Amino acid sequence: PEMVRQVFDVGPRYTNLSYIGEGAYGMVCSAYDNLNKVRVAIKKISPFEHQTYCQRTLREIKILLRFRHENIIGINDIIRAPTIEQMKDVYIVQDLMETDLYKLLKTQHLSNDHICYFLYQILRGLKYIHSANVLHRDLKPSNLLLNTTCDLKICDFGLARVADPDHDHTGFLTEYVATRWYRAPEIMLNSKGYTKSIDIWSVGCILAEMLSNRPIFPGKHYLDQLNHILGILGSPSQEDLNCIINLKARNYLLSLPHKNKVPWNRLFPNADSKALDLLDKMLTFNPHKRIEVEQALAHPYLEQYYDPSDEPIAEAPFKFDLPKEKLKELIFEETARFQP
Ligand SMILES: [N-]=[N+]=NC[C@H]1O[C@@H](n2c(Br)nc3c(N)ncnc32)[C@H](O)[C@@H]1O
Repeated sequence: PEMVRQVFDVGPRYTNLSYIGEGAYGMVCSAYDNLNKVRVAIKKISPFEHQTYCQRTLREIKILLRFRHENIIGINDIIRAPTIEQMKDVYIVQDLMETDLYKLLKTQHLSNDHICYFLYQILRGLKYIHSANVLHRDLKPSNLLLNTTCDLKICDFGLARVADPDHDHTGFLTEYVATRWYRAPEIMLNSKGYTKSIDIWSVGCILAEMLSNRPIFPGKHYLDQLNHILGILGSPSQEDLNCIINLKARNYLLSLPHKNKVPWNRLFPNADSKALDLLDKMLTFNPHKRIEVEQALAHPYLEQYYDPSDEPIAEAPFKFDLPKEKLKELIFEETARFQP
């Protein structure tokens, strides 16, 4: 098998490999697709030793194979051994994307037109995801891929879940949903992250980050995150507190000194006022008052792009959400369509 930086066993269809990046149990390379005569991205995944890894791998594969949308990364092919016994790794082949929003924001200032276009594409993809009754649950710049013409595709559904609002409530300081900086305040207070509003919060954080090239709520650790959120939004209203029945959560908030809201236009003096209005509606403390994806698409900031007839929804929503060996068998089965 061809080697990179580690076995990268993808031939003969895919050749001329170039290292792109790595992970805890995989590696990403670019490669030439000899059938389609174009270069592609290939992700090597080696999840079989660990149950949790098998879970995330199965979620990613099952969701992406079922979704078909311009703003969601597709799976073009899956490479693996012909038998379960011989299967040690799985390679997911995808469209080759020039960069991601994390990398881009490290060195590039976005024009207002780019911010608007990117946000439109994120929400368009998210509308489809939510219409399938699915929560992405880890939206952040590194999970937004971009090609050389700024087409944006949402990736990494390994942490996704089927929405379950009737079972969202939980206690204080227990939950661990999303990546820290993109995590909604309620995750720390009383939410398991089983409602669509969790994703809208993350999009708001991404919007803020596009406006300034710095994360808006840069918590230094899990417990610090709420400090940053409240430091900008200010103290929640009585009405918003009244919505939190859990006493540990409500009393924590009541114990804090009063904090004033910091106006968005002071944080972002160069920003389009319509962007800031939308930002405020996504970064609303009360998840019940928080703007929903279809409302966000219809906001004046996005008027140049908005067209509900060209913002498709899923044909077939997911209706509902085991040892690593069953999981391996399921991954083997889910990937069979691509054999030989
Ligand atoms: N592990 N992982 N490696 C992370 C690197 O792979 C990059 N990457 C991913 Br994930 N998918 C990609 C794709 N379809 N095309 C190009 N680069 C990609 C990503 O931007 C990051 O740089």
